[PDB]
Amino acid sequence: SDAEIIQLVNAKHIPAYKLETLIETHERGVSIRRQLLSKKLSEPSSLQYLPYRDYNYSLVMGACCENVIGYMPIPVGVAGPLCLDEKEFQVPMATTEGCLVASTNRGCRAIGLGGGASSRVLADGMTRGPVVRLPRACDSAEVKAWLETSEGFAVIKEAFDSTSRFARLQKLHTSIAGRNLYIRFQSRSGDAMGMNMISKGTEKALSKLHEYFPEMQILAVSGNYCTDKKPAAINWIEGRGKSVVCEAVIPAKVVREVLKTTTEAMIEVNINKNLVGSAMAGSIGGYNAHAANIVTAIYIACGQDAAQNVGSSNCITLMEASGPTNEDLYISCTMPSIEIGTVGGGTNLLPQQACLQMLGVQGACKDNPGENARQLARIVCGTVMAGELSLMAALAAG
Amino acid sequence: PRPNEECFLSDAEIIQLVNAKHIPAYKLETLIETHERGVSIRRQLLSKKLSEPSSLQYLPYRDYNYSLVMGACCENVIGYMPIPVGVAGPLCLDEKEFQVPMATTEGCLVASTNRGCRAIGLGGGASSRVLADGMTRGPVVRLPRACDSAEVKAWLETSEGFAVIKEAFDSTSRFARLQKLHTSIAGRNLYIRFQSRSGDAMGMNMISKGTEKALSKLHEYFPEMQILAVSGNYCTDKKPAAINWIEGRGKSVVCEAVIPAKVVREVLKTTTEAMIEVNINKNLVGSAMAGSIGGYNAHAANIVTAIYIACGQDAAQNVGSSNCITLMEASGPTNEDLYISCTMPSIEIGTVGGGTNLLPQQACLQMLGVQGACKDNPGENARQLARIVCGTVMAGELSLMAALAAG
Amino acid sequence: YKLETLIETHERGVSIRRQLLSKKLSEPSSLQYLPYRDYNYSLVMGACCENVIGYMPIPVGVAGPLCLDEKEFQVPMATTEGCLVASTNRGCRAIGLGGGASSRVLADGMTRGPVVRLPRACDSAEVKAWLETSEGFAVIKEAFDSTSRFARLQKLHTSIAGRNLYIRFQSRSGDAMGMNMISKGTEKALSKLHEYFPEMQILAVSGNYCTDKKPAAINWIEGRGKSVVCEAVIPAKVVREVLKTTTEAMIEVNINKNLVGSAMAGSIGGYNAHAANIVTAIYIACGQDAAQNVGSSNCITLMEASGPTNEDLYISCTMPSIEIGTVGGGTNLLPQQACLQMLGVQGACKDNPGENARQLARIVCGTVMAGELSLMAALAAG
Amino acid sequence: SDAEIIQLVNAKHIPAYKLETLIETHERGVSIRRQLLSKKLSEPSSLQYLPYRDYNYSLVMGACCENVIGYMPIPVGVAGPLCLDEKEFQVPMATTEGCLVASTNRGCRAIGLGGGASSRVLADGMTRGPVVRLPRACDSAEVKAWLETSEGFAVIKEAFDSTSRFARLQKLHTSIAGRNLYIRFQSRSGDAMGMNMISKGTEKALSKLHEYFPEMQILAVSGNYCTDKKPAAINWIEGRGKSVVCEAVIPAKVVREVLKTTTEAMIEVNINKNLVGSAMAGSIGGYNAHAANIVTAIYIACGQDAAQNVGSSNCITLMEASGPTNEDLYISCTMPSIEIGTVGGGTNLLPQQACLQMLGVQGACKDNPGENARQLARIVCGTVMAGELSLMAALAAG
Ligand SMILES: CC(C)c1nc(N(C)S(C)(=O)=O)nc(-c2ccc(F)cc2)c1CC[C@@H](O)C[C@@H](O)CC(=O)O
Ligand SMILES: CC(C)c1nc(N(C)S(C)(=O)=O)nc(-c2ccc(F)cc2)c1CC[C@@H](O)C[C@@H](O)CC(=O)O
Ligand SMILES: CC(C)c1nc(N(C)S(C)(=O)=O)nc(-c2ccc(F)cc2)c1CC[C@@H](O)C[C@@H](O)CC(=O)O
Ligand SMILES: CC(C)c1nc(N(C)S(C)(=O)=O)nc(-c2ccc(F)cc2)c1CC[C@@H](O)C[C@@H](O)CC(=O)O
Ligand SMILES: Nc1ncnc2c1ncn2[C@@H]1O[C@H](COP(=O)(O)OP(=O)(O)O)[C@@H](O)[C@H]1O
Ligand SMILES: Nc1ncnc2c1ncn2[C@@H]1O[C@H](COP(=O)(O)OP(=O)(O)O)[C@@H](O)[C@H]1O
Ligand SMILES: Nc1ncnc2c1ncn2[C@@H]1O[C@H](COP(=O)(O)OP(=O)(O)O)[C@@H](O)[C@H]1O
Repeated sequence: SDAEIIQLVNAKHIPAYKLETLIETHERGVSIRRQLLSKKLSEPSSLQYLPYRDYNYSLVMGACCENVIGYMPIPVGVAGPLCLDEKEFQVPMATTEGCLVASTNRGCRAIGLGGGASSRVLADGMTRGPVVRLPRACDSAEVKAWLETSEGFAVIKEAFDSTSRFARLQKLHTSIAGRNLYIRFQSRSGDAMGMNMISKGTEKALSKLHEYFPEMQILAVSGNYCTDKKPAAINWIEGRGKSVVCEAVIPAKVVREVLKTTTEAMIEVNINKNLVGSAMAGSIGGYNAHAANIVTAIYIACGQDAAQNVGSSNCITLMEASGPTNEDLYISCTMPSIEIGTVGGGTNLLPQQACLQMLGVQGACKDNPGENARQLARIVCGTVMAGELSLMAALAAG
Repeated sequence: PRPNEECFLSDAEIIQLVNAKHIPAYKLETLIETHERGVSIRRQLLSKKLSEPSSLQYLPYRDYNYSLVMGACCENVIGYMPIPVGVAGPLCLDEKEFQVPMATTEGCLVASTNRGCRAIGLGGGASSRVLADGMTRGPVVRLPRACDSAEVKAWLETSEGFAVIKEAFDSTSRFARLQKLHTSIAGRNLYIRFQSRSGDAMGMNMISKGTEKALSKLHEYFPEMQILAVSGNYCTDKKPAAINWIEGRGKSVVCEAVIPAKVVREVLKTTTEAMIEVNINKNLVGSAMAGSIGGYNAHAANIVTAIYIACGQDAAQNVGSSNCITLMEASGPTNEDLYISCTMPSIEIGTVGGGTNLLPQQACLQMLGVQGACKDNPGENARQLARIVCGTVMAGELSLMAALAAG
Repeated sequence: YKLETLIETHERGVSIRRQLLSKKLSEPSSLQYLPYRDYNYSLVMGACCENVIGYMPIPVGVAGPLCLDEKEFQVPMATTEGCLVASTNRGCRAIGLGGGASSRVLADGMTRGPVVRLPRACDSAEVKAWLETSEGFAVIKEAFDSTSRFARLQKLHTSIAGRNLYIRFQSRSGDAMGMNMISKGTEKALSKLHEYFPEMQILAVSGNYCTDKKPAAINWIEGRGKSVVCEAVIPAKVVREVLKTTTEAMIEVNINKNLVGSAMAGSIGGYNAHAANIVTAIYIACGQDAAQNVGSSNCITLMEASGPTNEDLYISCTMPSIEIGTVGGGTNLLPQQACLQMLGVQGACKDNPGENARQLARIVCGTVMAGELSLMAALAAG
Repeated sequence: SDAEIIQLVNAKHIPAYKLETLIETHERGVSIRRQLLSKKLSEPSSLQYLPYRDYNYSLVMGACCENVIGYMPIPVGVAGPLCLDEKEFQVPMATTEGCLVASTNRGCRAIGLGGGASSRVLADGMTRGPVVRLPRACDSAEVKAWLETSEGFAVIKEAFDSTSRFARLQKLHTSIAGRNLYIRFQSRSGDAMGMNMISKGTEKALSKLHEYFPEMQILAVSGNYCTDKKPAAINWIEGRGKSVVCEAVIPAKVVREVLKTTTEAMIEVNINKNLVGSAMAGSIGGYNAHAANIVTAIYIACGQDAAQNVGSSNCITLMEASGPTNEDLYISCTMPSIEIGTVGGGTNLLPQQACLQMLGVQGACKDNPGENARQLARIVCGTVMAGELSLMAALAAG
């Protein structure tokens, strides 16, 4: 009985968050936690409109969230078709911002009428940047030099790669700050975003390094040199996750008819807003109009870590006069740090798997590991370009 | 399936009609009785275009209030995405207790934040202050020459020129109160940063309306001025920028607490000394080595994002809203207690408008006691929400830093 | 270093200091080619340098005439980089043939950004709010301005980091670069603030929030010292004949190097080709603090197609933080005063203080634009 | 004859700079240029105090400066001894800032009394970052991938390495912006700062690349991706020229007696000024008190390119409690991008060679090429640390 389970908890016997570790069902656990919580609110009827029934909590519990009191529905709209690399995509966008999906759809239209967009993945590798300390700067310098010898690296790479199937440690980037040493480990991770995997590899690699340098202190597995979820020039300059570039040419006629402006006006707005304005504002990596809007909408729809829009949104949007008469619009978007995955985390949930299926990238790519994640990154970059096209045209037209 | 001329009806018939008269899918809301069937039909149309027609099987869409969404929050709707909502608390802040809703799919985040809240509560709670409040829009205009743009800048800096602009700006809404103007010249280009409070609304739309009218007025004084774009990226909205870090955008907030040494050992499993050492070398030195502007924290974006999604905020705004510098130092008689503070200069937030107009997110705002407009004191609900965000970020910083220091 | 505190002649003290030093060198004959004789050490001693062992001669070249704001300037440039003066001179030529350049000073105010601490963040917030009120500012201004006839406090920009409070004081300073003057005003203003908030601890008169001699977005965004903009239009014919290239090629190089390249490199304020070269050469020649080229060099160079045929080159250079002065420091020495006289800006402008320093800042911006023009043409031609 | 040269030049409109080729002696050509110039000044007697006589213009002409009208004397002071890596240095500083030499000397004293400082060169390599363009982003991506293959690199390295003896192409860091491709070439350069040498190598390497990709357009030999003389995160994160770290421990007694403060006060000032203050100001690389002051003074004295203090001054100064009682001051300075040389440019002049000799690093190192330049970089970092120590103490003291 609910009432007596509530009475049993209000006897200080069970901590509110320890409900599923007792109640014979998930949804009922959620229901009781809600009742307990309501008594603590200045307005006990607050949760009335927060849904919770008929949701598959099995996949959520012990994997995606804790102290669950329900779920938050985010409207999902569709933008497309997105003509990219000779394929057509119907892009799911979870958002509460009016006109965003419509504007992106218009961008997609202009691209399709232009013969489509092309994209390339330039680099792939998630990172973790721990910070270690030596007794002296002279010692940290010795460690840095050691890590730079082919033998020292092979040893570290062996330890790193030995923690998982996908741990393939690439180049190692190090930076010294006195006796501190920041080490940026970079590795592919199949179709997973890879933070957990890279962390495991990093911990074992640091153990191995410790055998060679017993005086080394592991201060933190993350010394903010990754850099994860904080703006940083290092991600912009070296990339993090997937580095992608996309491009398209919009015929003058399409710019006039679909976008309601001219190539010349677009170019002038892009230079003075996305380049000069961002420069005047002191931006590192924010040379675009609204890439974060598109990245965020797709991330939420596809079960990505939305907090990662911080670095994933880095983007430089470039526009140029093209064609016989210099009236056609050449556009490109370069995104050096798209942190994305199609396996793990929120991608394990069914509704988000549905959005990934819609794009044909759900789960692991059996025949070619990482291909689904790479495809998703290309789709993001292409949709960002469609969004940039549309909003820039609107700003150009006034 | 009836012939098209004969063709409220049958699904297959609407589809056959749609295909034939080539009606775009998004116009379905204005062609079908219920909203739900509108999406149902769009889903069916879409499924035929997918390499795997059964893709949408697990994407929910039934029994959702689309009335509030249509023509306001989203277009081409094919359903909704459920994000798990967890609760962290109580958060003892400014002598009140908050139960904080967090929408996320990252395991252990809610649990970790809850631990942080616990440590704070056992320490006597946290205190916070709103330092500044004002959303911005930074349009770019052009004059024929740099000499002319300089003239405009100087004019905008005279008390009379400003009053004129402020009058035009303020005439657009009750809450539109032009605070100040920061201008910057790049040759003949002139970037003008308009800043104004906006009641309890995040305020982008309102500030934009005010900016357009103010630019019209400015145009009367300088007919040769060309309005290149209502946003010249000088706001700066949704892109990382030093200007938001240095001047603030939306709400600037600071939060602080002192964690007793005993609580650091027992709840956080570490020492004040270890925490301090990790904070300095990760949040300060590490962020400096990585070339960060505004990212002097461990994971403020995780907390900001989770609360934003739960409360109907614009999640894309976590880009600048997440700016934060986390500081830690020895406190107390024995210098063994942990003093901690989080300073967030640019929290873009609102409790009225946008996604906050939807019922499920209004529920999360009600849970915090900040839903909608504050009748008695306009903007107070939005300011309270910003303080809550900064306080929860501090709880999250406390917990994650402890785990990093510890093992 | 106490030699001129004892001995009679300055030149002798230097000879002796050299002798003493000589004993400690692994090559005592090294000082052989370091000059020291016949130099006026009187002005240097106790003002510009200590432990003096001589002087370092830097070649001074001349670029000009620089046609700026309907005047012509012969610009002195101290440098050891070959072709720099020649390249800048070519830039000046192109500008002169284009009808000259125009410039405007947009802002003027040196800064000092001390860091203070309160017991709690709640207290530092209280101090910030007090500082933003008209009465609070008036008293701090009253205190700041009482230290000098030239010190006039313009505004205050404050920033909180928990219980720390960074306060950026900004004030004009006549024709002086103004660091010393602003520091004096800041110390007195902080004393006054302390009377209102006794629990406040003055951690450092400079908390790096000024920001002096370190790259910082704050100087780029708010300006520091003099903010200046310069512009000119170069006729298509002049671009072809003097610069050996086309307007179209120049524009393409400027966008992809100065804008896109600097963006890819993660630059804050470095959207130019080589402004530091010009700033440094003029600073050394004119007795400025050369270490200040760090922020003084901030610059965004922009190029556009201009004219009826859209074949003429429009160019502009915007420099938000030129830290400069024509009185004090190295400007007190005769050789550098000679370079300032050459420009007609030596010493204080008695009638309107600040005018000589403002004129010098315009000259720097104009010369930087001449240098940008020439080097970009050379990069575009290839 | 003097006055007759004037009439001739004015009569044929012979450019002043051409005087060198005209006259015989260098000084007479300078004397005449001054006379010509004086007639054009609002105050003809302006040059009265600008020296020009008895200076060796032979080395300057056609190498260091043009349109010469004299020389500017900068006072040279000495700070030392600087106890670094078990050696003692007498450091020449050219400056007009009062108390700078005195303050730096005090810093040196505290270090000496602490048993000296230790330093290490972490990396060495000057750079040039040209920008090239391909017709499409898909093509620039192809070029990037090609440059990353071991065969493509070897080919480029061969072409680069063939322009000089010291040209040893280390690595390549590439970055795409749509159809633009920025390529950062990095190479050691013996004891020379290396800009000219690296530029030569870059031009030839770009020619070779053009043979493989005929559609590639070389937009500019420097696309600002080097980055030379402009502030940039890339130099901070990847280094440029010499990356150096220096450290020392100052006994508590020495901190009290020589520096007039406490270790605790120093530490508090360093954290809140050099770390937090610089962070609040939005600095990239400026986590120090006044490294630029020391870099500039030494650069001018030693014939370095003073405009390079822009990036050479990047520095992070760190302080912490050390010793048994935790009362001694540990200090370190890390400078990732010291652009320096002991051969070429202004180092070819005698007075500056004198300052380099004073340090024992003048010219090339026959047996260990680059050693003199590396030694000079360590000296700069060590002196910057002495300057940081002293000024921080005075700020801490009040
Ligand atoms: C529905 C959206 C796409 C959006 N749509 C439109 N349009 C008029 S539209 C539907 O035709 O594409 N306009 C703005 C808009 C943007 C800036 C502005 F000043 C006024 C209006 C935004 C606003 C977009 C906002 O999220 C980000 C934007 O602020 C970033 C920036 O440019 O700085
Ligand atoms: C559940 C979360 C809070 C999280 N929790 C924990 N814990 C062990 S916990 C549950 O005690 O708070 N640890 C990490 C973690 C962080 C860094 C690391 F190297 C390994 C693991 C993260 C990871 C959090 C991640 O999203 C952001 C993080 O990457 C930011 C950064 O510090 O750079
Ligand atoms: C005499 C000088 C002005 C100089 N002159 C010339 N010329 C060809 S010139 C005399 O005709 O103006 N070219 C370079 C030069 C510049 C970049 C290059 F890759 C190769 C050569 C420099 C070199 C310039 C150097 O100081 C700064 C420069 O590196 C800044 C940058 O553009 O990144
Ligand atoms: C003679 C010098 C070493 C110098 N010396 C001294 N001293 C008191 S001293 C001679 O004992 O070392 N003090 C300052 C000084 C510094 C900051 C201040 F607010 C007031 C005075 C400077 C000023 C130094 C200046 O060039 C750089 C400095 O501004 C960088 C910064 O700290 O931001
Ligand atoms: N509600 C919407 N949903 C999706 N796309 C939309 C929507 N409204 C406009 N668009 C986009 O804008 C384009 C045309 O816009 P417009 O000329 O305003 O006509 P309309 O809005 O009636 O379709 C469409 O082709 C489509 O890409
Ligand atoms: N599943 C969870 N949901 C919410 N909060 C949790 C959860 N697990 C732990 N916490 C938080 O972390 C704190 C630590 O609890 P636990 O890990 O059981 O260790 P301990 O028993 O040593 O306190 C709890 O007080 C609570 O605030
Ligand atoms: N040694 C120099 N000193 C000063 N200016 C020079 C020098 N050499 C060239 N210049 C400048 O550079 C421009 C180019 O002239 P020059 O070098 O003769 O080449 P060109 O044959 O292309 O005209 C001239 O306008 C002149 O002002």
